[PDB]
Amino acid sequence: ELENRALRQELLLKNSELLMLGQYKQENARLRELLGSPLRQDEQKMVTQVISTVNDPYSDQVVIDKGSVNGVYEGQPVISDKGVVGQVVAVAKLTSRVLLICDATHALPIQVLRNDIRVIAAGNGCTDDLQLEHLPANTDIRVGDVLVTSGLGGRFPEGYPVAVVSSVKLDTQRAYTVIQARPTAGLQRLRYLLLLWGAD
Amino acid sequence: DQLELENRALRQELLLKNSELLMLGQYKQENARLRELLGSPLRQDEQKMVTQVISTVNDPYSDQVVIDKGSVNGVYEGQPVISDKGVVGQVVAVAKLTSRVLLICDATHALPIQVLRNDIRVIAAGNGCTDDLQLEHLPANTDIRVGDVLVTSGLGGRFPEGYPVAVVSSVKLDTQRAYTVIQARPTAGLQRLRYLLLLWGADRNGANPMTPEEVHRVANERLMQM
Ligand SMILES: [Cl-]
Ligand SMILES: [Cl-]
Repeated sequence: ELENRALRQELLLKNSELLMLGQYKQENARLRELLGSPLRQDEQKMVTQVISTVNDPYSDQVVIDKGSVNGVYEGQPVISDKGVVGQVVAVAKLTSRVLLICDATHALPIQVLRNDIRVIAAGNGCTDDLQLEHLPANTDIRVGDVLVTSGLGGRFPEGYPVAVVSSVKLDTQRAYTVIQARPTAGLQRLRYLLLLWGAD
Repeated sequence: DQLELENRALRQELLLKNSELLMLGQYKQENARLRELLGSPLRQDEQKMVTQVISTVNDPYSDQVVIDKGSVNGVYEGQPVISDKGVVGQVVAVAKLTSRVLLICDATHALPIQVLRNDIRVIAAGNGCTDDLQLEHLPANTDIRVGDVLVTSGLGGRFPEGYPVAVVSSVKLDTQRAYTVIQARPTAGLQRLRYLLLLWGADRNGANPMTPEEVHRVANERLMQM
């Protein structure tokens, strides 16, 4: 079982990153004090496993092994190690269905890490990248830009990675920029996910 | 068969730690923005409260934003909003938990300012947020110069005195109409707003409006801690 130590060393490698995170979180708390703002509070998190995909050919959903008896709620965010995966759309008592962010009925408010541009990112089917709202011609948004949740829908906590801009194209005829972004989370062959609750 | 059981615990541990590290990029930028706002040159008797723009009012005819503070937080109509670099605008409509803010580059926004160099006082009006501010037409014999720094005069009873507003960007004599046309570039960024400070001024209950000299000295004091 080489997998035991492969996991152990990947965990060891996270330490310098985790220490750096600690410093950022402490500084953030100091800054929010000085500016009279309430401190950030950690989310509560719960590991969940994908049982199956919904074999609906027109919707991209998976079933997870947690439900109302575990406190799952409609609209609750779901993430993986690499980023946002989706949200809970239907809760049974032991299981729940999660709509994936690349589903065409899924839309998420996001922000560009680099320069704070805010825009909705909508799914277009999990065969394609996410589609941002059309932006003005002179918008400074770049392939490679990291898109994180803005929280402005009151649904997702602000700051989790969603996607990396993959395409920025000017439509000279119609005078706007067309932007697509590729999710950072793997959205195929899912196993373990995290449900998040904001603190109360 | 605890060996496999241990590796599921390890993978779960790794999932949780990775989910923590996902926040790193956000904290880097967030701490940066908050540290900038901390540079705001406030006076001792002045209170501040950070607030977040939670959207821009979709209107091609008005440059307004919505912020995440309201009457519950002590926000009042006509209250200034600032960045560390300049006046951003003022609260025009207060709800319970949110408020609407008029940016100083909106055509319906004007505020009285004072030239730092020589104490000249004049109204600076917005001309739409694609353009610089417009000073009101002045006599041809006005010594205002490109590069002059404009700060709040407080003459409207709205804005604490001596805070940066703009830098004069164009001075042009229209010899036919016989006045000086002057534009000024706001010193605060007015695009892609995120964090701002709501500002409460010090109480001056019966006090007379500040003299040009007092405003100049307050302005220089603010600029010394920048
Ligand atoms: Cl949201
Ligand atoms: Cl005023």
